[PDB]
Order: sequence, then C-alpha cells, then structure tokens
Amino acid sequence: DLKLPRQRVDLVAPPFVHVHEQATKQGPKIMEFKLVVQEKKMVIDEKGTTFQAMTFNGSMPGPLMVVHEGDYVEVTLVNPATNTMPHNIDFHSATGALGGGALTLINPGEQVVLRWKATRTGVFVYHCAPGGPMIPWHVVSGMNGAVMVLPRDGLNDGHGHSLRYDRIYYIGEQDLYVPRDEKGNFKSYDSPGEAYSDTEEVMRKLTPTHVVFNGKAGALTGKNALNANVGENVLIVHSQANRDSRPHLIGGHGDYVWETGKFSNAPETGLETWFIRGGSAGAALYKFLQPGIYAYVTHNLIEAANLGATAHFKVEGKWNDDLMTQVKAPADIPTGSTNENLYFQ
Amino acid sequence: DLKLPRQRVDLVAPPFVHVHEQATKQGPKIMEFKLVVQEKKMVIDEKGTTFQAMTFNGSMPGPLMVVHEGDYVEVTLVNPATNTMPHNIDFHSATGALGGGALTLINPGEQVVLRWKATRTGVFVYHCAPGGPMIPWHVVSGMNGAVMVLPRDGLNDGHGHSLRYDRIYYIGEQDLYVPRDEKGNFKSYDSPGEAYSDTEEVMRKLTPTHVVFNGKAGALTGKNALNANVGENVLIVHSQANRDSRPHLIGGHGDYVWETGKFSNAPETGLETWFIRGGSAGAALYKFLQPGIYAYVTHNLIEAANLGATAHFKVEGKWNDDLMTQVKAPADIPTGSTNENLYFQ
Amino acid sequence: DLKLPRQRVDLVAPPFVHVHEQATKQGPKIMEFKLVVQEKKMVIDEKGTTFQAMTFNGSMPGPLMVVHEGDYVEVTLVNPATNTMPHNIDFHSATGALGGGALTLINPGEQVVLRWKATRTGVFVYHCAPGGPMIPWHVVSGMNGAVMVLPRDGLNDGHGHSLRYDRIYYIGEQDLYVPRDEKGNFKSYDSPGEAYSDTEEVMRKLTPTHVVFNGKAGALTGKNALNANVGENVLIVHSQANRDSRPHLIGGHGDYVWETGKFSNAPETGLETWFIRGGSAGAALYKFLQPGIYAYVTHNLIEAANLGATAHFKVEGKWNDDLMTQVKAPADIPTGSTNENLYFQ
Ligand SMILES: OC[C@H]1O[C@@](CO)(O[C@H]2O[C@H](CO)[C@@H](O)[C@H](O)[C@H]2O)[C@@H](O)[C@@H]1O
Ligand SMILES: OC[C@H]1O[C@@](CO)(O[C@H]2O[C@H](CO)[C@@H](O)[C@H](O)[C@H]2O)[C@@H](O)[C@@H]1O
Ligand SMILES: OC[C@H]1O[C@@](CO)(O[C@H]2O[C@H](CO)[C@@H](O)[C@H](O)[C@H]2O)[C@@H](O)[C@@H]1O
Ligand SMILES: OC[C@H]1O[C@@](CO)(O[C@H]2O[C@H](CO)[C@@H](O)[C@H](O)[C@H]2O)[C@@H](O)[C@@H]1O
Ligand SMILES: OC[C@H]1O[C@@](CO)(O[C@H]2O[C@H](CO)[C@@H](O)[C@H](O)[C@H]2O)[C@@H](O)[C@@H]1O
Ligand SMILES: OC[C@H]1O[C@@](CO)(O[C@H]2O[C@H](CO)[C@@H](O)[C@H](O)[C@H]2O)[C@@H](O)[C@@H]1O
Ligand SMILES: [Cu+2]
Ligand SMILES: [Cu+2]
Ligand SMILES: [Cu+2]
Ligand SMILES: [Cu+2]
Ligand SMILES: [Cu+2]
Ligand SMILES: [Cu+2]
Repeated sequence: DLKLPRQRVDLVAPPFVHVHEQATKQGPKIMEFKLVVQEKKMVIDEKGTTFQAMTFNGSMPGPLMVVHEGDYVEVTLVNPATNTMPHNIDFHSATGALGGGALTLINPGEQVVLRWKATRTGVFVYHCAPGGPMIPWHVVSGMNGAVMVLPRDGLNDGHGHSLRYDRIYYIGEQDLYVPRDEKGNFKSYDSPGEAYSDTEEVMRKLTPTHVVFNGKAGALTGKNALNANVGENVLIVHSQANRDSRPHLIGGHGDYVWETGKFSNAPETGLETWFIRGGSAGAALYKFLQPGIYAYVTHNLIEAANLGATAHFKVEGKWNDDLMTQVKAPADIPTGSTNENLYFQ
Repeated sequence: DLKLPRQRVDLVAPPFVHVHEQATKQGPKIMEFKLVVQEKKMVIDEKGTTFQAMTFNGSMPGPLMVVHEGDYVEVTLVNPATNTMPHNIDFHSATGALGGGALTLINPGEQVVLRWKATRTGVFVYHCAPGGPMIPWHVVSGMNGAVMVLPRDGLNDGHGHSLRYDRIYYIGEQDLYVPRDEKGNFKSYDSPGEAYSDTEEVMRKLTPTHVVFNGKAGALTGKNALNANVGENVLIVHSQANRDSRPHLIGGHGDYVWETGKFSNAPETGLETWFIRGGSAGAALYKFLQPGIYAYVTHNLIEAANLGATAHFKVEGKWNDDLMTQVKAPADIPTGSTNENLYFQ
Repeated sequence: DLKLPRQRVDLVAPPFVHVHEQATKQGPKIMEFKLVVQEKKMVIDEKGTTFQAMTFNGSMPGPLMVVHEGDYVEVTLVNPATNTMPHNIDFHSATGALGGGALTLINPGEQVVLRWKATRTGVFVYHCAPGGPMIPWHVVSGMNGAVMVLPRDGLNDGHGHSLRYDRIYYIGEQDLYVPRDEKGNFKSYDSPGEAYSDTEEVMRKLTPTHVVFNGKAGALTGKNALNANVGENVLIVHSQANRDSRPHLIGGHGDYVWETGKFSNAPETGLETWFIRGGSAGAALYKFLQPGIYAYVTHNLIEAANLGATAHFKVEGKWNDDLMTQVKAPADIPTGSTNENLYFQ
C-alpha cells in the first residue's frame, strides 16, 4: 500500500559507486537494492595471508548504496545455501528494530525483504549483527558497508552554497584480528566457524593485526590507485564499523569535511586530518590543486604503513609552482653556515 | 558571607537522576550535595568476577548532580573511617585548585566542604585524584561521575529553539583493568591496596579487561533495561573519565548531540554514533519513534558485546510501518534469480 | 621570480615560540626558516631511560613555525653528515608532493630548499616521511613538529570578535615505543638503525611505552613548569603526529578550542577536554582566573600519570573565593549524620 514509483539500483564494488544524481527533481521512490551474503576465503595482505571473510556482495567493504532524503529503501538480503551461518543487517540510516537487524535474520538458503525510510541525511554504516558475540565477529570478518542519503538539493556548505562532486570514492576501512601460532605466523582455517575461538581471543585484546582499505593491504595502490585530475572536486566517503580512524590526504586537505558524516550539519573547512568514530561513516570533499601521487591514510602512521591502511591517488595535471616549489634541489651543505647551524642541535 | 538561599539535593543512584527543573525562574542558590566515598568489593561481569572498587556514594558511576548556570555547588565529601586511603574530588565543571582536588584531600574518618561556582554550562566529569599514580588508579577503580550545569532557560538547539527532555538517564562508562593469573583467570584481592601492584601492570598496557555501563556487564539489560515510550524525548548523558567511547543507539540516532558536552555550543543533528573523549561527558537527545528493544553501546562492538558495554532500552508504543517494515518474511531463495545473484559473489 | 620581501625567522625550542605578530598589516612575505635534522640519544623518562631519537632542530617536538595566511614559507632542510640516514619533511599545511616529502629527501651531508604557500589557516603538523615503514618509525622517533598559519587579522571567535593571546605555548605530544628485554627492562641501542627491528615489533602492537610532552616525562614540570598570571589569555597549541590525544587543563577549561585546529572554523566554547586526532594539531585559548598549579594532561590518566604525559602551569595571582572556596577544612565526620550517610553506601 506504499504507492510510490520503484527504481532498481545495480550496486558496484567499492571503491566505485553506482550511478546516482546529487541534486534531483524526482520525488520519493522505492529504491530497490539487493545484498547477497558471501562467506569466502580472502587474501588480506601483501604476504598472502588469508582470512575466512564474511561479506555483503563479496567485497570488503560492502557496496555503497546511494539514495535521497525521503526515499524508501527496499533491501532484499540473500543468504545463499553455500553459507554456513545466519546473517542479518543493521542500517544506521534506519529507524527501528535494531536498524533492521531484528527483522532480517536469515539462515542459509533464505532471503528477506526490509524497507526503511531514508529520513536522515548523511553517510551511515550498515553491518551484520546476528546477536551477542556474533555481532562484533561478523562485523570484523567483513560484514559492513555504508549508505549515503543525499539531500534532494545535493550537498551544501551549511552557508547556502551548493557543493557538487565530480567524482566519488568509498573507502571502507577494516580492522582485522588474525590469530598467530607460537612462532608469530598467521594461522589459516578451513571455515569461519573453525577460526572463531582463536579470533575471539585476538579481538578481546582490541589490537588489530591488519587495518586495510577495500579489504586488503595494497588494495588501492599500484594498478588500483584512485584516479583524479587537477580541478576535480572529489568526495571521499570513509567508513569504519568497529574502530576509530583518522583519515588524512597526504599532500592535500579536507576542503569540506563532515567528520560525523551527517549532512544536516555544516561541514568543517580546511582540515588536515579528520576522525571517523568507530561505528560511523564520514565524508570529505577535496578539489585537487596539484598533480602527482597522494597517499590517503589513517594517520596512525604505524597502521598506515605497517598494518595495511594506505591508498594512493594518482592525479593528472600541471604542477603549480606558486603553491609549492623545490627552490633548490639537494646540494652539499655549505661551510659558511657551520656556526649558525650549531644553534639547532 | 555568600548571601544566597540554600537548596539541599538528595542524590539518586545512576542511571536515574535526582529531581530538577530544566528551565527555571529561580535565582542562583547554594546547591548542597553530599558524596560519601565507599571502598567495596563489587561484581563486574556476568561470570561473577569481583573487583575491589572505590566509589562515590557506592555506585559506578557516581551519581549525576544537576544544577543551573550561576548556582554555587557546596559539596560535602565524606571519607568514612572504614575506608583505607585518602580520597578527594576534581570537578571538571569548577575553576581552580585542580578542580577542587587541592582543597578536598581527606583521610579516612574525615570530611571536607568545597564550594564551586557553576560558571560553565554542560555535562562534566568529576573524579577522585589524590596525586601521582593514585589519580588513574582511583578513577579506573570507579571514583568518577558527572555533573550537569543547565542554562537557566534549559537546553536549546543553538538556533533559538527550546529543547526539553521528558526523561533523563546517566550512562557512566567504566574501563576496568582486572589482573589475570597464568591460566588467564581473573584474580581476586582482599583490599584495594593488595590489588594495586598487579592492577597497575594491566593499566600500563592501556587495554581494559572490561568496559561496563553502571558498574557491571549486564547492569542495564533485563530487569534493569531503561524504559521509554514512543514520542518521549530522552536525554542520555554519557561520561568516560579515562578513555574514549563512541556511543550509538542501535535502531535510533542522536537527534541533538553535544559530543564535547558543553551547552554553549550548538548540538550536532542526526548523528549515528558520537564520541566521548576520555575525561569528559557528552549528551544526546533522542525522540523515540518506534517501540521495541534498542541496544545502546559503545560502537567498538568487541567492547560492547564481549567486554560488557551494552545497555538496553525497552520502548513501549505502536510500530510505525512507514519508517520501517518487513516487506517479506524469510523465504527460500527463488531459482529464477540464480544468474543475476552470481554477479554479487 | 616570486617578487616578495624576505623575512628571516629564528626558531626557538618548544614549548616557547619565536616572535611573531597576531594581527598584521604586512603584506605577504617569503618567510625563511631553517630546520636541521639531528639524530641523537635522548633521555625520555624520570628513571633515565634513553632513546635513539631523531629530531628537527634537536628537540621533540620540532619547533613551532608561525606565519600568516598568504605568506610563502621557504624551508631549508639540512641533514648533517653526522646523521646516518635520509630524512625529508611533510607539511600538513602545504599543497602537493606529499606535503613536500617528495621534494625534500636528503642524504646525510645534503640540504634542500622547499617553498610552500600558506593558503590554509590553522595549526598543522609537520613530520619526516622518508617512505614505507620509515614513515612511522621516523615520526615516533621524534621527527615531528607544527606550524601555525594565522589569519592576517589574527584569531577570531567565529562570531566577528577578535581573540588575542597574551602568551603561547606549544605542547608536542610524543608516543614512544621502547623495546624491553625478557625481564621487562627498557633496552638501549648504539644507533637508531640498531634499535629499528626491536622498535618495529613494539610499534606493531600500537601501545606506546611512553607518552611525553616536550620529549620526556617531567619535561614541563618543576623547574620547567609553564608560567602564567591570572588574567592572561594563553594559547596552548597541542600536536600529535601519530596518535590521538585528549588534552585537559586540570582546574581550568578551554574557553575557545579549535579541536581540529583550523581557524576557518569557529572554535568550540567552554570545553573540559578536547581531542587531538593523531596526525594533527589543535589549539585552545584559556584566560586564567585562579592562581596556583594546574596540570595539563592527556586525559587518559594512565598515560598522564604513569607514561609521562603531564605538564604543569604555575600561575601567579590572587585567589578568587567566589569561583571556588574551601568552606570547611578536613574535620572528623560528625555522629549526628550517621543514619543519613548510610543511604550513600
Ligand atoms: O516492539 C517492536 C519490535 O518488533 C520489531 C521486529 O522484531 O518490529 C515489529 O514490531 C511489532 C512486534 O512486536 C509489530 O507491531 C511490528 O509489525 C513488527 O514489524 C522490531 O523492529 C521492534 O524491535
Ligand atoms: O610478528 C611476530 C613475529 O612473527 C613473524 C614470523 O614468526 O612474522 C609474522 O608477523 C609479521 C608481522 O605481522 C608478518 O609480517 C608476517 O606475515 C607473519 O608471519 C616474525 O617475522 C615476527 O617477528
Ligand atoms: O595558589 C593558589 C592555590 O591554593 C589553593 C589550594 O591548595 O587555593 C588556595 O590558594 C591560596 C593559597 O596559596 C589562597 O589564597 C586560597 O585561600 C586557597 O584556598 C589551590 O586551589 C590553588 O592551587
Ligand atoms: O582470556 C584468556 C583465557 O582465560 C580463561 C580462563 O583460563 O578465561 C578468562 O578470560 C575470559 C575472557 O576474559 C573470561 O570470560 C573468564 O571469566 C576468565 O576466567 C580462558 O577461558 C581464556 O582463554
Ligand atoms: O606529478 C607531480 C609530482 O612531482 C612533484 C615532485 O616529486 O612536483 C613535481 O611535479 C612535476 C614532475 O612530475 C613537475 O611538473 C614539477 O616541477 C615538480 O616539482 C611532486 O610534488 C608531485 O607529486
Ligand atoms: O614493566 C614490566 C616490568 O619490568 C620492570 C623491570 O623488570 O620495570 C620496567 O618497566 C617499568 C614500567 O615501564 C619501568 O618503570 C622501568 O623503568 C622498567 O625497567 C618491572 O619493574 C616491571 O614489572
Ligand atoms: Cu553476518
Ligand atoms: Cu552498528
Ligand atoms: Cu579516591
Ligand atoms: Cu579529570
Ligand atoms: Cu627522518
Ligand atoms: Cu602526516
């Protein structure tokens, strides 16, 4: 008896995002999405460590869903018979029934259809939450993604100015808890169930073994670096379902940042580093001003460099020597400065 | 020589709050509170682990004190002779003398009276701080609570609109550091003094063994779930004297959130998850829109599910199918969708 | 071909700050700074633990640089031949080339000159970042500081009111990762290179052994406490290049706080505790209202009291009994209150 037009959305794997409008003149629709749970072995680091992952749609993170304020979101959650345990979904964007979790518990072989009204604007986490200690285990096994609820007039700066992005990426950050043997080597398991007890022991100490973007160390570097061009305004949505993060674009800034991720709040301007509280998504716009490689990290640099949490942007364009220049290339230190430099020891 | 009316306040145990007005037409008063230090053995988890706690008024957290801007707060701190060590109090709401700590050090058998002017609006931590390494030990042994300094016109949205709560709860979150023996079992001690050396070693590694609301895992679930009704605007004050938290109302939102907890700042709107920086209190309003069970957690879900940091609300009322509905109950996956679902692996 | 006046700045060791104007009527200048890298053994705690530090200008943190919006900042980075490895610099204030890191890699015996335009107002981290796992190692070995880019009209409250400080201090917070032997004693090394492998193992577990201000436990206490006077408005800049912090002025507040550190954003008012996200600087103003000792901490009190993260202010002036008073000094508990006090157990 909800008498609105239906609009079917085909999700795409992160860090890319399905087609959508920012500002729209469409009225509310029933926006139809399908998420299929896949338990699978995944590679999580550069040394080939494997992990018995649990995912929405086969990815870590799960895909970004994009709708507008006042849309209804009708989600078909599917739990294929090849999976081994029950799964459900909690949308932080939704109101009631534990975000949908109390209405979406499905055994392998089942599917369920949940509808929730998009009454709250922002980027939000969604994640599996089957009950009790399965909640954090499913989440840190990979069962989390995000949904973006745009205002119908698109983003604004909180001061009556339209903001429009030329390009959007979704960076899901994942804390992983991989058991080690007595020698310190990561252990392999044949099934998520078999990994559980040893994994819970690692989780209890609250220190991840890996902190990764798009499901693995190096996922968003090399061949898979994120592309942009000088002059493009890029929206970077960052989610972390379980653990804090502090995103930073090395060589750039956050021109407009919704740290808490909710578009009813004016963004902060000109940030160096922002903060994603665990259990949320945030978003930053940046207009690229310089070409070259940028590193996008969590700015616990140990996590970024040593536990997997670095992405790269490769930005095409022309260097701006006014914003930054190498005045003198590396050269031998001159002897006339010896005394003066002795004051800086 | 302070010539103001005196108003005696009877504190109540958390998560409840003593009677108070939001908006008031009273002038400044000397608001009189008594806190009695109690060192006692307490049960902190569902498996019956005990802990040599140190508390204000016998609870973790200590009770919420509520006053208005411009009140004077006259605190009688009592340290009964049955206690074993000196205690004092630091009010983050207060100006000078280390928040009062430098004026309130009392041995067992003594009491002291401190007055501080409520010049700063917000929710604030108070905690014991006797000196040196006793400061964190007393705090993580339970000696912390909060005080709320309301504007005399009550809360506002920072945009000239009154906000009024129908119901207030105080959620004190406590990080606990319980030693284990060689087998991993929590160790028991006969006195706080005896627990100290082993406890300090756990504290030094910065990883709590337990993270609890209202002093124990499960405190605010079952018989002790928090009650509300659809339509009620509920203020949830959350404090953490030592360690960060990221509160989230599962199935709800923060309609108005003062993350940093200070009412001279406009609240943020529509948050999924907020952030309580260790050593502070914050506050969130929410108007319940749906009945049923809600989980209120720190959204490090390992802490929430596995270390004790889950509360429940039980909300009475009528379900709103417009905000959320189960369109189709769990059903066998249909064979016609096989090919299409293969794209989501 | 940049045709602007040159202004040479002599840096001073933290927590002090070189001479500068807040509001200025000068036009843009090329502001000339020199940073000299010094690898050296440093003492980091009260028990005399040593550490093979790597620094800018011989200090942890590196010195605070102060410029105005629209200045160009011409940095001569020097890597003396007595050092053992390559170093560079990333300015979070700068746009392009990984903050300057991709233009400033210098071997021992070399120097380089980088110019970056100060287009972004705020306090910002700068740090070494030579590549890969050297990035966090160099940073947590001490190679970080901060730069402040003031608006040309000085600070404002975001509501068209000038804010002016009478006194500025720069508090650099440093997370340190010092290996221990089998007995738990901190280990000593002859060179940074020799310390690396054991240090990386500690870094990987994300738990610092020490958390210090101005490079060592106790640095800013006793003889080196920070001075102020009642009535002075003090700007406290706090940076943390790698790890979150939650600053708190015990006995005071943050009157105006830029938690994220960027002056294009209105400050928050009346904070108890604020949050420095790792990889950033923030800033707080406070006008002292009371004399006496204040403790300035990170309000993980375990870090503050037990891992080194306490500074002191010594504030001269007259006590204000209206803001706070000891109404009654410690006295024996009276027998008439016995029954009533039994309700607070
Ligand atoms: O009390 C509401 C409770 O039920 C859920 C599902 O588990 O939504 C349902 O609520 C009622 C059942 O008690 C019905 O009125 C409604 O039709 C049903 O969908 C939860 O969302 C909520 O927690
Ligand atoms: O980390 C402890 C210890 O384990 C070893 C192998 O014994 O390496 C493991 O840990 C490294 C750090 O996580 C990984 O790079 C590697 O994949 C894993 O086998 C040692 O090398 C290390 O000292
Ligand atoms: O310098 C102030 C210092 O003293 C305290 C108490 O320990 O408040 C006191 O301050 C003065 C004593 O030096 C007196 O003028 C005043 O009467 C007294 O209460 C501290 O609050 C402060 O740190
Ligand atoms: O946690 C390590 C190890 O210790 C054991 C008992 O040897 O359990 C202890 O730790 C559990 C997790 O904190 C608690 O649930 C329990 O109360 C405590 O005795 C093992 O079961 C566990 O592997
Ligand atoms: O693609 C830009 C890239 O180069 C750097 C230095 O490593 O700045 C340089 O950029 C170009 C070289 O590819 C030149 O046009 C420019 O002169 C030069 O300084 C980096 O900052 C940036 O990442
Ligand atoms: O901390 C573990 C263990 O090591 C010892 C010496 O064996 O002390 C070391 O650690 C202390 C805490 O960091 C330091 O204060 C000290 O400098 C260091 O040698 C033990 O005393 C302690 O139990
Ligand atoms: Cu699941
Ligand atoms: Cu959640
Ligand atoms: Cu105490
Ligand atoms: Cu405190
Ligand atoms: Cu370096
Ligand atoms: Cu950086």
